[PDB]
Amino acid sequence: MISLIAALAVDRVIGMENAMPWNLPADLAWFKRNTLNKPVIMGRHTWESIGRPLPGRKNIILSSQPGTDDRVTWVKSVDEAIAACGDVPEIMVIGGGRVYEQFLPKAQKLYLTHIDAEVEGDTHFPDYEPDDWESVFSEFHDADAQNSHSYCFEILERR
Ligand SMILES: NC(=O)c1ccc[n+]([C@@H]2O[C@H](COP(=O)([O-])OP(=O)(O)OC[C@H]3O[C@@H](n4cnc5c(N)ncnc54)[C@H](OP(=O)(O)O)[C@@H]3O)[C@@H](O)[C@H]2O)c1
Ligand SMILES: Nc1nc(=O)c2nc(CNc3ccc(C(=O)N[C@@H](CCC(=O)O)C(=O)O)cc3)cnc2[nH]1
Ligand SMILES: [Mn+2]
Ligand SMILES: [Mn+2]
Ligand SMILES: [Mn+2]
Repeated sequence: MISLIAALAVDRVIGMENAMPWNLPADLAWFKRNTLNKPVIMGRHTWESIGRPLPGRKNIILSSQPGTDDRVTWVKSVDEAIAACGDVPEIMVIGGGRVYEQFLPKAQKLYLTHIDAEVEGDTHFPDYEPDDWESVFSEFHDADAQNSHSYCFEILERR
């Protein structure tokens, strides 16, 4: 099973100048809980944005060019990325925009955080078709001293 996990600001913005400009510790904790002990697939730009391997997860990087770091696994196509995960129950695709586009048709589950924040970005989560997806979990949180915007954790499953 393939799942996508992402945090979206207003208008499905997910990034700006290869960075995420907000800081929402509660959402990063949600990301860690839902990805720990699973393989994570990311594109090369997202690998550069994170800047280090994510511990406790098999890190698989998509790139058309040879890898430059043997602490992670480098693959050259979607099918190779999936194969490199082995026989696991759930593969987590962690972006970015181009990678989300390619894996969305193959995904059964979306873990989405909706952040009530406006930021002028250059990368968006794919337009998906709402009729294809059922909301099975949602949890709203107001802003607090640690998290400066309100946010909503949602899990969608393909109908
Ligand atoms: N808010 C969130 O949830 C979230 C999550 C992830 C990322 N982001 C943000 O998203 C942005 C990065 O997204 P992005 O769309 O620019 O890039 P990306 O999807 O992270 O990376 C794209 C790169 O991945 C490689 N790639 C993708 N598909 C491939 C394929 N089928 N075969 C081989 N290589 C493939 C290519 O690398 P080569 O050029 O080396 O061939 C391509 O240039 C950043 O702003 C980051 O902060 C946000
Ligand atoms: N909901 C969601 N939020 C995100 O921030 C997110 N980020 C990415 C890509 N970028 C990043 C950037 C940093 C870390 C990171 O530092 N993660 C630590 C945080 C642990 C914690 O804060 O408790 C990790 O071990 O996962 C992960 C992904 C992909 N999907 C996402 N999905
Ligand atoms: Mn092929
Ligand atoms: Mn197999
Ligand atoms: Mn806000």
